[PDB]
Amino acid sequence: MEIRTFLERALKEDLGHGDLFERVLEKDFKATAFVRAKQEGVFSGEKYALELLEMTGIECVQTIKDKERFKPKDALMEIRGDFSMLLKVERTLLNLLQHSSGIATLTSRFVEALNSHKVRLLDTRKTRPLLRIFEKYSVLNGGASNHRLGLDDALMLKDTHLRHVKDLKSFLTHARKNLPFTAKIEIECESFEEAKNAMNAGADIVMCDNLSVLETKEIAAYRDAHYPFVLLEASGNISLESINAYAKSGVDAISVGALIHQATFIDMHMKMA
Amino acid sequence: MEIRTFLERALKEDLGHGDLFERVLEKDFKATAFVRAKQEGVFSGEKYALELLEMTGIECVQTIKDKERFKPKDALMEIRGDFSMLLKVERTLLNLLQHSSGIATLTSRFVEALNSHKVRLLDTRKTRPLLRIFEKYSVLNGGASNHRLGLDDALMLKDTHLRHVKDLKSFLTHARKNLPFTAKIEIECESFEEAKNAMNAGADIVMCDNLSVLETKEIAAYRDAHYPFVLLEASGNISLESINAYAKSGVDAISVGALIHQATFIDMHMKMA
Amino acid sequence: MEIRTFLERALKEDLGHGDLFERVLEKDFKATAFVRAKQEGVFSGEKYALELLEMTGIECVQTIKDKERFKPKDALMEIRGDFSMLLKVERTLLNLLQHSSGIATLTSRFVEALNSHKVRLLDTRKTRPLLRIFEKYSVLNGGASNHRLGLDDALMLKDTHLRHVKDLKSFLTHARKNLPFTAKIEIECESFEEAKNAMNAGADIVMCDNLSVLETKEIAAYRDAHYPFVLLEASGNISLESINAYAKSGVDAISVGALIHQATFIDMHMKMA
Amino acid sequence: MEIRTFLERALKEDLGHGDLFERVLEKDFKATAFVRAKQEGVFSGEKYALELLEMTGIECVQTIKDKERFKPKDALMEIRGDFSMLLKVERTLLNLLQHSSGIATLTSRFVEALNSHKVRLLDTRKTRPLLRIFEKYSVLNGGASNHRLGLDDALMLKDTHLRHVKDLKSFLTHARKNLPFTAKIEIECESFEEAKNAMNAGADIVMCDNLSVLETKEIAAYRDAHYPFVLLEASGNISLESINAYAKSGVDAISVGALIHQATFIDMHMKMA
Amino acid sequence: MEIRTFLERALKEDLGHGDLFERVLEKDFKATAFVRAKQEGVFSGEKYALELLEMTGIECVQTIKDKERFKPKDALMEIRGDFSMLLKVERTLLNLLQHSSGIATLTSRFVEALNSHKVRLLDTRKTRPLLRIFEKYSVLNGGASNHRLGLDDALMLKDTHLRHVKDLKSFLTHARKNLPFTAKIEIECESFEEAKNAMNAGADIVMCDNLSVLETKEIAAYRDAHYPFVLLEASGNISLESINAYAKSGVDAISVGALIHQATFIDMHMKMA
Amino acid sequence: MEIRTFLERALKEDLGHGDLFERVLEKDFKATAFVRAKQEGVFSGEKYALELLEMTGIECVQTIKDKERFKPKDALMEIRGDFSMLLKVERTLLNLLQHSSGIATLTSRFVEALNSHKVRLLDTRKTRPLLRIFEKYSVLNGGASNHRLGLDDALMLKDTHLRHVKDLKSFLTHARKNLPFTAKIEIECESFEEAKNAMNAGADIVMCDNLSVLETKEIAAYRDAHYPFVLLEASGNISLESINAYAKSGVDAISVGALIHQATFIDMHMKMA
Ligand SMILES: O=C(O)c1ccccc1C(=O)O
Ligand SMILES: O=C(O)c1ccccc1C(=O)O
Ligand SMILES: O=C(O)c1ccccc1C(=O)O
Ligand SMILES: O=C(O)c1ccccc1C(=O)O
Ligand SMILES: O=C(O)c1ccccc1C(=O)O
Ligand SMILES: O=C(O)c1ccccc1C(=O)O
Repeated sequence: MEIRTFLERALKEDLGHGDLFERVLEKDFKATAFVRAKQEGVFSGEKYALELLEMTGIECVQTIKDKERFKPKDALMEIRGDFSMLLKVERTLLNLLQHSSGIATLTSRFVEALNSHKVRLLDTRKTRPLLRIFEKYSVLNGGASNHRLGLDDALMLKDTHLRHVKDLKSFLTHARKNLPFTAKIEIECESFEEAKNAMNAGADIVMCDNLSVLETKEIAAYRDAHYPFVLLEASGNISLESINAYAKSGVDAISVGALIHQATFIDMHMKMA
Repeated sequence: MEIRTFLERALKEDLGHGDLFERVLEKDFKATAFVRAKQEGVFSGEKYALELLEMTGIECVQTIKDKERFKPKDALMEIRGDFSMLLKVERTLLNLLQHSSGIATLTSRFVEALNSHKVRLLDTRKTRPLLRIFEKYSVLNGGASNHRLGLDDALMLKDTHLRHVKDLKSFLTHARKNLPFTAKIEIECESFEEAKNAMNAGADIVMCDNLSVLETKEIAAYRDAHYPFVLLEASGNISLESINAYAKSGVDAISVGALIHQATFIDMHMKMA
Repeated sequence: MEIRTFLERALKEDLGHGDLFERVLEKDFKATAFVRAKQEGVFSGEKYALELLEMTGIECVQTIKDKERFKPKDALMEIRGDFSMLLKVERTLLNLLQHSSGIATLTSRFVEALNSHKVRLLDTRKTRPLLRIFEKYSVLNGGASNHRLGLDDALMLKDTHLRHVKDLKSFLTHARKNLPFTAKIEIECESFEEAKNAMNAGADIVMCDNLSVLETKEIAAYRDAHYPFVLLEASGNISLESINAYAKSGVDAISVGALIHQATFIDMHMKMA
Repeated sequence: MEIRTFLERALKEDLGHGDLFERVLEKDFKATAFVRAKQEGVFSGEKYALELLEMTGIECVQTIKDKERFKPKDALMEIRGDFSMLLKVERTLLNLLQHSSGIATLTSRFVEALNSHKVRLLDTRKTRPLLRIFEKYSVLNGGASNHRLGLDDALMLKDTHLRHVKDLKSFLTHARKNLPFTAKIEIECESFEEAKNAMNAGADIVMCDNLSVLETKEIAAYRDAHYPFVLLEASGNISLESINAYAKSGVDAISVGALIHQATFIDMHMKMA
Repeated sequence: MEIRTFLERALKEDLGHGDLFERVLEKDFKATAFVRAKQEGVFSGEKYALELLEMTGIECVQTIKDKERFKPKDALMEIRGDFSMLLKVERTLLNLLQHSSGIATLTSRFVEALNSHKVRLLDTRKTRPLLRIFEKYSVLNGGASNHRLGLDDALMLKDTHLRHVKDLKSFLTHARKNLPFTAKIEIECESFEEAKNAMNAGADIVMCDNLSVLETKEIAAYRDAHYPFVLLEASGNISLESINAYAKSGVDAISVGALIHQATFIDMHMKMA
Repeated sequence: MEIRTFLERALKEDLGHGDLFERVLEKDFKATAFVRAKQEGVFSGEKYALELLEMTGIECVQTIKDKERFKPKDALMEIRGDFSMLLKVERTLLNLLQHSSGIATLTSRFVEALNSHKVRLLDTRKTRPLLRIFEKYSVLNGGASNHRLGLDDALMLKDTHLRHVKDLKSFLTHARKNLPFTAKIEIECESFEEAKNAMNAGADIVMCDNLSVLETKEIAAYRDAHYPFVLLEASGNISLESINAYAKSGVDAISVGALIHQATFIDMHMKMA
C-alpha cells in the first residue's frame, strides 16, 4: 500500500532498539482504548490511522470520518488489541492525528473566511520534510484544494527561471515537446504587464504574486476578455483578514502556504477506559 | 551517514518522477544563491543543510551556525553549484531550515521566560511523524535540553500503566533485572500523595503532572528532605506565561511539548546573484 | 541522485552472493575498455551509464552523447578502471545501453516516418516493470515526446471510467477541486460525437482512439472552430506505414506504445582492447 | 515473499504521489474484470500476477496457468475487487503479463524450430535491467531451460579473461580451491583448437562461439571420443532458421539470448463486466 | 513487526536468486517436521522463529518456550507447511535457534555459577555485527540481564574519553544539559583512586575494571560510606571460576561479554517424518 | 559497494538514535588509534574494515592483511580520524575483526591438522543469520575452501528430498532441464549401497555422511572403478582428532560446519595513544 512504509518509519523511530515496557510487563491482554479530543476541530488522518492499526494488529471498532467536526471530550476512535501494542502505538497514532487535524482545522478556518464556492483555496510546496503527501492530504480534509504535489507534477516558472529566458513565448512554445504531453506551465508575475505577456507567451496559468486586490482584479478582467481559458491564482502573504477580499477579484484560486506551515497540533489523548 | 537517508527521502518526495524544468533548461551553469531571512529568529538545521548540499553536489561557501540569532534581510547561507540543482534542492533546503529554525526560535522564547541556569527546559515525545530526531535536534539549538528520544531510552509509567500495577515498589524492584542495567524509571503523579509513594516505590524520576506551583513546591520540598537523588520534573500545559513561576517551584526540569508541536515556520527565501 | 538506486539494483541482481571471477583472479590491475557498436542506431542511456561507472569507480574517458547516431564498429565509450570491476559491470553496462538505444532507435524510425515538426510523437504507460522512467527517458533520446509519466501525473478517463459517470460536464466541473490545481483531464473518445461532448464537458485533451484519418480530421477541424485550446491526440494501432497520414489530420500528437513495447536490443559489446 | 518487493517497485513507479482518479471517484465499489488476449501466444507471469493481486487486495476468481497456449479473445484471468484498485493495478498487471508472455511466446517458436528432446535451449545473461529473474522465469515458461543466473552461479571465462590467463590447465587446477566446491567452469572457444585445449585444461563446459555446424560437429565428435563428461554448448547469433541444423551438431545445448532481448509484448487488455 | 525485516534478510541471504529444488519438485504438498535437539541446553529464539514461520506461511503446531531446558532427542518444535517452504526455511530456522540457544545456554551456566539474587549478570556491547538485538535477547533467555543496547542508551566514559579534562565534576555537571534528561552516566575505573573521583564527580554508575576482590570491596564499602545510590559493576575478564568470588565483593552487577562472544551453536536438526 | 550496506546496518544497530558522547564533547579533533591484538591468531575482515572506515571518514594508515598471523600485543591496524567518529566506530570495527579472525583462526587449526594439499577443507550452510557472506569469506581467510553459498548455488539432495521417487536415474536426468545449465547436483548418502546408486543416478558429487573410513574408502575406490569424475566429500561430524584420518580415505573434500558454528571471538582492542 501507498503509505505502509510511511507508518513503519514513523513507528520505527519511536521504539528504537525495542519498547522497554513490553519487557517488564507481567502479562499481556486485550484492552480497549479511545482517542478523545481536548479541543474543537476537523478530524484528519483517518487513512493513516487505519493503516497503522491494521499494520500492528489493532482492531478499529469505531472512528469518525476524515472531514468531520468535533468538540472536546468527543470519542474519535475506539480501538482494541494487545495492551503492550496499544502503548507502543499510542504516541505515533496521536502525533499523526494531532498534526494532521491541526492542518485541516487551520485550513477550515481559511475556507470559512474565504466564503466562496467558485474560488479554490490552495496549499503550496512549503511542507515539512518527508510529509509532503501527508500534509497535502491534510489540507484536503480541511475543505480546500491541493496545488501540484511536486516538481514533476507541473512546470512553474518564476523570476529565478525567467531572468534567463530571452524570449518567453519562444521558450514555452518549444518547451512543450520536452515536457510530458499533459503538463501545464505556470508563470509567476509581479505586475499587470508581466501577466499580460505571460498569457500571450502561452502559459496555462498565471500567478498574481504580491499584488493588491485592484491589480489582481485588472488582470482577472483582462483574462476574461482575452485568454478565457488561462487560469489565475492569487498568492502572497494572504491572511485570514485578507482572503475574502481576494476571492472577489476574479482569480480562480488563492494559495496560502500558511495552511500547512503555520498549523499546529490539536489536543487529543488516548484513554484506556 | 546517520541523516543521509532522511535527506534522500525529503528530496525524493519532491522531484518524484523527475524535475520538469531540468527537461527544458537549454543550458545549465554554475551559479550562486543566498538563503536570506525575512524574520528574526534562531538558526537551526545546519547539520542537515550541509549534508543535503554535499550529497547534492552543491558547495557551501558560507553559512551561519546552528545557534546564531538573525534578523530580516540577513544572508544565512551562501551556496554554489549547477543552476539546475540549486532549483531542484531549493524548497527542500528551505522547508528544512524554516521548520528547524521555527522550533529553535519558539524554544528560544521559553528558555528566556524560564530564566534559569539550574532548571533545564525539556521537550516531549510529541513530535511530527518521521521528524523525531530532527525536531529534537532543533530543540537543542534553541537553548533547551532533550527528554528521552523514545520508548527504548528509558521507562516512563503513567496512568494507563499504573492502573495495572498494584504494588509499585515491588514492581519497580523486580523490573530492574528485566531492563537494561542503565535504564531509569519515571512515574507521572498528579498529587503529592502519588509522588510521595512513587519516591518510596523506588522511582528515579517523578513527574508533577498538572499541579499548581504550590502543589509542586510541596513535592519539591519533600524530595529535598528525603529522597535527595530523585529527579523532579514538572509538566502540564505549562505556558510561556507560567514557566518562570514553575522554575521557582524547586524542580530540576520543566517539560513543555509545545516547543515542538506549536512551532511554525520562520520566513526565509533563496535568492540568486 | 535520482537513479543511483536503479543502478545498484540492476547490478546487485547480476553478482548475487559475489562475482566468482574476482575470487580466482590472480592480480588486479587498471585496464581500458571500449563499448563498440555492432549495428547502426541512436545512442541512449548516457545518463545511466555515467552514474553506473561513477558508482563503481570506473573512469569515463570518452562517450558519445545521448542522441547521437552511430555505425557498427564505432567506439561509443572509453572507460578505465579495475579489471575485476570492468568485468563485474560489463553486462549491466551493456544491457543498459543496448536496451535503451533499442528504444531510441525504434523511436527514431517513427519520428522519421512522421516527418513533421508541428506534430509530436508520444509514448504510453505501456512500459516494462520497474523501467517506466528508464524507458520514457529512452523515447526522448529517440527524438519524440513523453506522455504523462504515471497516474499521479494527470487524469485520463476512458470507457471504463466513463461507463459510471452520469453527467460528464458536471463530473469534470466538480472534479477540478479534488485534483491538484495543475492537473489536466483527458477523455478517450471513439467517435466524433464523443469528442464533441468531451470538449463541451470541459476536457483539456481528447484522445481520438481507433478512428480513421477522416474521422480524426473532422474532430480536428471542429476543435479548431470551437475549443481551439483543447489538445488533440491520435492513438490506436498506428504503424510506421500509417503515421504520416495521421500527422496530416490536425491532431497535436500521435501516441504509439509500440515505441517501447516493440523495441528490442541493439548489438553492442565491450572490447578490453 | 521473494518477488514481493519487485511487485511493490513496479506499482510505486506508476502511482507516484498517488492515483488521481481515486481522488475524484465519488463512490467506490466491487467489480469484476477480465484480462483478455488479442494475440495467440504462451501465457507467462502467473506467479507475479497472483502475488500482485494478493498484496493489492484483489481476488483472483480464475486464471489460466503459466504455460498454457491461448488465442485472441480468450479470457486469461478473472479478477474481482474494489473498482479503484482494479484501475490502479491495471497497467502494472498487463505490462507484466504482456512482457512475460512475449518472451515465453518467442521462446516457444525456438523450442519448436529446435525440435529436440535431447538438446536443451538456453538463454543468456543479456536481460533488461532489474528484470533478470523475471525474464529468466519467463524463458522457463516457453519450454526452454535457463543458463546460469549470474556471476555467482558459475565461472565462465571468455576472450577478455583468457587474454590474461597464460596457462589454463594450471589456472583451472588451482582455481578450484578458491571457488565454491560446487562451481562449474566454462570456457568460450572460437576454434576446434581452442575447445580441444580447454577440454584438456580441465573445463566442465565448453562454448562453441560462432562456428559453422561442421566446425561444431568436429568438436562434438572429439568430445565423445575423449572427454565424455564435458558439456558442449553452441551459441552465436543462432537464428530461428539455423538452430535445428545446430541441434544435430551433437551439442548438449544451444544458447540464444534473443529469446529475451528480441522479444516484444503480446497484445492484451483488461475489460470490465 | 520489529524483527520481521531481520528475518527477511536472513532468509534472503540463503536462497538468493531462488531455491533450486523448487524448480525440480513435481508436486508440492503440505508436510510436517520437527525441530529436534541433539544436545542439552536452554531454548531461545522462540520470538524470531514464530515470526519467520508466520511471514513464511509454515504453520507452528507446537513449541517449547524461551528459557525452557531440554535434552538430546527432545522435539523442540512441530511445524506444518508446504514441502518446499519447509526445505527453504529449514537452514534459516535452525541457525536462529541454534545460535540463540547457544548463547542462552552458555549464559545460563554463568548464571548458575554466579549463584546469587542480589547480583545480576550483564552482557556487553561486544556482539556480532547486525546481531545485537538478537544476541541481547538471547542473553535474557539464559536468565541474565542486558546492559545498555547502544551508544544512545547511556553515556559510558572511560580513560580515552576523559584523557584530557581537568574537572570530572563540572564536566559531568555540564554534560547533563546536553544528554537526554533520563540518561545515566557510567564511568569505567581501574583503581580505587579513580572510582573515588567518579562518585565525587557525580557518576550514576561505576565500573570496576578487572580489579581484585580486595580492590573491589574497598570501592563497594566506600560506595556505602557515602553515595549509597550509585551502582557498582566490576567484571573486566571474569570467568566461571571467578564470578562467584566477585558476587561476594559488594557490587550490584557483573558484566561478562563472553556470554555472547564465546558462545557457539547447540546441535539441533529438522526431520520430516 | 557489495558489503557497504552490511556495514551501514551494523553501525546503525550500535548508535540508534545517536551517539551520546558527541552531544557532550566540546571540540572534536583528529586523532589516531591502533587496533591491537591481545591473542594469537589469523587476521580476517580486512575487506569490511577498510570499507567501514572509508564510508565512515576515518583514514586507514596501516594494516596487516587477510590471512597473516599475529601475536599478543601486535598492532594490527593504525587509523586516523575525528575523535568522535573513532569512538563511534570502535565497537563496530572490533566486533567485525574479532568475529572474523575468530573464524579464520579456528579454520586454520583444522587446515593445519588436515595436513594435505590433495584434499580441501569445506564449510557448511550452517552460518549465523545475516552473516553468511561474511562468515564464508572468513573461512577462506583461514586457508580453507567454501562450499556452495546458498540454495541457488547448487542442488543438494538427501533422504528428505528423495524419500519418495522410485527412480534417481530419471529423476536426476529430468531435473537437469529445470536447473540452470551450469548447476551441479550433489547427493548426501549414508551407506555404500546409497553412494553406489547416486553415481549410477548421474550425480556430480556425493557426500559420505558421517561414515567410517573403511566405509568411505569402499566408496572412494568404487568411485575410481567407474565414475572417476564424480567428486566425493564425506564429513558428517568430523573433529580435529579425526580429520587427517579422513584425508587419507580417498575423498576430494571434508566439510565441517564447526569451522564457523563453533568459532568464538579473538581478543583485540582499540587504544588511542
Ligand atoms: O512553493 C512555492 O513556491 C509555491 C507557491 C505557490 C503555489 C505553488 C508553489 C509550488 O512550487 O508548487
Ligand atoms: O509524550 C509524553 O507522554 C511525554 C510527556 C512529557 C515528558 C516526556 C514524555 C515521553 O513519553 O517522553
Ligand atoms: O497506457 C495507456 O492506456 C495510454 C495510452 C495512450 C496515451 C496515454 C496512456 C496513459 O495511460 O498514460
Ligand atoms: O552474456 C553472456 O556473455 C553469455 C552468453 C551465452 C551464455 C551465457 C552467458 C552468461 O554470461 O551467462
Ligand atoms: O564494550 C564495552 O566497552 C562494554 C563493556 C562492558 C559493559 C558494557 C560495555 C558497553 O559499552 O556497553
Ligand atoms: O547444511 C547442510 O545441509 C550442508 C552441510 C554440509 C555441506 C553443505 C551443506 C549445504 O546445504 O550447503
